[PDB]
Amino acid sequence: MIYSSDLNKNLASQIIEAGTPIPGDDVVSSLKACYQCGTCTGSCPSGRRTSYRTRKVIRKALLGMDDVLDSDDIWKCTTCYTCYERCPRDVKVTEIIKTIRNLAAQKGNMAKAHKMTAMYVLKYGHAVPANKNTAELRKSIGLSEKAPIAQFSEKDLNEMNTLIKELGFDELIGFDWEKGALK
Amino acid sequence: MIYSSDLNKNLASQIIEAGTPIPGDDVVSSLKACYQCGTCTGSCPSGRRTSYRTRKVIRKALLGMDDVLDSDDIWKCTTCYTCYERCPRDVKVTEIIKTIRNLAAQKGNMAKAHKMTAMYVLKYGHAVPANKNTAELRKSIGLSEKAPIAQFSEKDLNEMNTLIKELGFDELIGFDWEKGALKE
Ligand code: SF4
Ligand code: SF4
Ligand code: SF4
Ligand code: SF4
Repeated sequence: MIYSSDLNKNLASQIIEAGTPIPGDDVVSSLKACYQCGTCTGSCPSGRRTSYRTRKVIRKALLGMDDVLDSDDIWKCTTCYTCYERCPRDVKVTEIIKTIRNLAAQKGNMAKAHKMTAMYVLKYGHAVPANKNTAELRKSIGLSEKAPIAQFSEKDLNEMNTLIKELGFDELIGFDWEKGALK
Repeated sequence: MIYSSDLNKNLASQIIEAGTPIPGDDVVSSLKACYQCGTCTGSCPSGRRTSYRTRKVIRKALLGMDDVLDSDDIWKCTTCYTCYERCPRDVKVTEIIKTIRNLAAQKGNMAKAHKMTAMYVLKYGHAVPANKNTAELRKSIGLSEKAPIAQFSEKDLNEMNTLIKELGFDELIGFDWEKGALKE
C-alpha cells in the first residue's frame, strides 16, 4: 500500500537540481523522458545476479519514493553505461544513478570502504597510495623510487585540501581535520 | 533470471483442461483474455495486507511459472468475486484461481486443516459434524436431538463413499479406507 503521504512530489526535481550544473540540467532531466520499457534492466549485468532493477529506480524517482536513496540497489550499478547506450528515449541513465547516489551520500548513505577511499585521496591524494613495497618494486624495475604524483608533492596535496574544504567534501564524508579520521 | 527451461509452456492449457468440463472450457479459457491491467489486484482485499497480487497469478499462469501452484499466495484468495465482477476482459478470475488450486491439490499442496475438513464430509458427511454437546443443545432449544441430515443416515453416507471412490477424491486427499486416516 503506497499512499500520497509516503511520496515526495519533488524527488524528481531534487535529483535534477542535484545534477545541476554538474553534469547539467539537460543531462539529468532526461529521466523525465523514461517510458519504463525495461531495456535498461535487461541490459544490466548486475540485475542478472541480484534483485536490482534499473527501471524501478527511475520509476521510484518519478513516483516520489525517497526510500530509493536508502536502497543498496543503487550502489549495485557498476556504471558500465550499457543502459545509457541502449535506452531508446535518450535517458542518461548512468548519469542519473550517479546523481541519485550524490543525494544518497548527502543523506548519509555511504559505505565505510567508500569513505575510506575518499579519505586516502584527501590525505595522500590517491585512491591506492604507495606502500613500502612500491618503493622497492619501482626501483627493481627501473623507474623512479617515488612516482611524480601529488602523493610526494605537498604543493599539490595542499591545493586539493583547499578545494575540498571549499567544496564541502570533507563535511560530506564527515572528516575531522585535527584528528585526521572520520566521524 | 527466468530461463525457458524453468517455464512450462502448457501450464495455461493444463489449467484449462483441469477446468473442463467443470466449471467449463469457456469459463477457464477466459484467463487467456487477461491483459494485465491490474484492476483485479486493486480490488483484492487480501492484497491490501499481503504480498498477494491477483494479476501476477494470471501472469505466472500465462508465462508458465509452475511455482504458482506451490505458492501460499493462491490460498489467500477469499473468493469474494470482486475481481471477477470488475475485470474489463471478462476473465472468470475467481473461477480460475479455484481451478489453479485444484491443480495445486493434485501436486500435494493442501493444508492439513483443509484435508481434515474434507475427511469429515467423507466420514460423517459433514464439514462440522454433531458432537455430544450438539444433541444436548438442540434438545434444550426445541429441535430434534439429531437433525435430518446424512450424518445419521447410513444410506446417504454410503452414497457419498461410492461417488468419492469413483471421483478419486479419496486418492487425492490420500485417505486410507481401512485405517480411516490420511497419509503424509
Ligand atoms: S530504458 Fe530508458 S526508457 Fe526503457 S526504461 Fe530504462 S530508462 Fe525508461
Ligand atoms: S550502468 Fe549501472 S545500470 Fe546501466 S547497466 Fe551498467 S550497471 Fe546496470
Ligand atoms: S483484471 Fe481481468 S484483465 Fe485486468 S488484470 Fe486482473 S485479470 Fe488481467
Ligand atoms: S476473489 Fe480472490 S482475488 Fe479476486 S478479489 Fe476477491 S479475493 Fe482478491
